Amino acid sequence: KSVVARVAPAHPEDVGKGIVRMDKYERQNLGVSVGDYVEVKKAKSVVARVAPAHPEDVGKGIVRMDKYERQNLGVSVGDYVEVKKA
Repeated sequence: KSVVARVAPAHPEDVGKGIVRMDKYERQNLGVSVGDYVEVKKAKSVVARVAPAHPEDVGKGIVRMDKYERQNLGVSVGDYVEVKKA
């Protein structure tokens, strides 16, 4: 129902869009498709739209997150977050 993913920084092309990138292993465990929304949780929660993973990241258990969402949650690159379907 909820997975743990490692925070990685969004690529520059994704700036300001409010998306997170996760591969098919994490998406299947969550039961979400590309285009659906997830709640990303540390000590509080944010909502973000699911986009596909970069090929290089596949299998690494990463969620790519833009700085707006990272700063809101107070998470550093390399920290872990909980993800669940919204």
